[PDB]
Parts: sequence; C-alpha cells; structure tokens
Amino acid sequence: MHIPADSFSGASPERKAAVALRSLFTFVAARVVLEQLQTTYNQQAYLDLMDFLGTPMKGDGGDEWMAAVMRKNHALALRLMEVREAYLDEFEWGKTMEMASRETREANTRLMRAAAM
Amino acid sequence: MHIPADSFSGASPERKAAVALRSLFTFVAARVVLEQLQGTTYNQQAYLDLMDFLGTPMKGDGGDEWMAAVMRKNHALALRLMEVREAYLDEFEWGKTMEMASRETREANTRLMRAAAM
Ligand SMILES: [Mg+2]
Repeated sequence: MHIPADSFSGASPERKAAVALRSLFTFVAARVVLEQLQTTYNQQAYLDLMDFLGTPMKGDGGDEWMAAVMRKNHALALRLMEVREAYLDEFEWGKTMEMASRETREANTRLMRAAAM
Repeated sequence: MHIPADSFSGASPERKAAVALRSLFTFVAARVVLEQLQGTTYNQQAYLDLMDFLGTPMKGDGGDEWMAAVMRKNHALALRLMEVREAYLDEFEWGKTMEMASRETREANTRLMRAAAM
C-alpha cells in the first residue's frame, strides 16, 4: 500500500505562498488569454477581460474574481479556468526554489561582505 | 504578497514568485527572531530595534533593502535575521506548497464548473 506524501497545512507561510501562487496562476492565465484575443463574441470577451483586469484579485487565489468573470461571460471564464489549470504543468516551481535559495545565499553573502572587517 | 508586482517588469512568473518568497522568508525570520528575543543589554537593544524595523515595509528586492537598513543600525541583529532566513530555506515545505496551490486550483475550477452546471 502506497501512503501518499503529506500535502496539507492550515495557517502557515506555505499556505500563504500557495494562495499567492494561485492568484499568480489566475493572473498569468488572464494575460495569456488577453494575448490570444489581441467574432463579435470574441470582441466582447476582449472588452470584458480588459474591464475585469482593471480590478485587483482579492487575496483568495483569484476565485472571487473568476466567479465574477463567469457571471458576465461564461465562455471567457471557461477559457481562463482551462489556462490556469494547464499552467500548473508549465510553471517551473523547481526554478523558483533554486532562485529563491541561491539569491538568499547571495544576498546574505553580499551584505556580510559589505560590513566585514 | 502580490506576486505579479514583485521583482521587475519583464521578469518571469517563476522569478517574481522567487523574489516574493524571499521577502516572505525575511518576514518569517523577523517574526521568529522577535519571539526569541522576548522568550542582556545587547539583546534588549536588538528587541528594541527589531520592533522599530517591523514598523517599516520591505518593499522590494526580497527584503534586502530592509536588511541593509537593519544592518546599518544593528549589525548583530542583521546577522541573526540573515542566518534565520537562510536556514528557513531548508525548513520551508516546498513540495507541499506547490501541491496545495495545484490541488486548490483544480478544486476551485471544479467548484465553479459545478455551480454553472445549472
Ligand atoms: Mg481550446
């Protein structure tokens, strides 16, 4: 029997980061779809997306925002949902980890060198 | 923590996320150290200074402008904050974070699909 890796957390920096990532993916999806867009239905989708991009995602991973988009333009919301889910397989989280780690070490080294005698 | 506004315009989403995480780790470190300082005259001064600096933003650069400011005031405190934020790299549950983000993205899409299903 396979016992699955622990992937649960309550209030934690990991949860904070996870929700921030979810909002990032929703934003990325909006940008991807905007480029796709830039029929009469497609012109309206473009107008709607531009309107909705004018307002910030609440810090809930983009879901209040997405529900609002769906109320106005279901076809557009379906496309944004598809793209943000597809993006999960494209986002190079390992690279994010490498940069965050390497650049912390580099920043600490720079600061320590600057003050060193 | 609004990742699209982090790093520079033109950065990848991955780089924006990395810089945002760096700022998060700096903040986490500061909270850790503050707690430690509450439960020596130099130790009292580090507490006083940390309380002051937590009153100010670490806008950018992953907390490094903030850290340089701390170091100018209190080098020992900056060394400790640097140590903790670097140590935190290996404490942070990287895999869990991406899996939660991924799973909850799928779940949110499913919730919305089920809601529009009529
Ligand atoms: Mg298609």
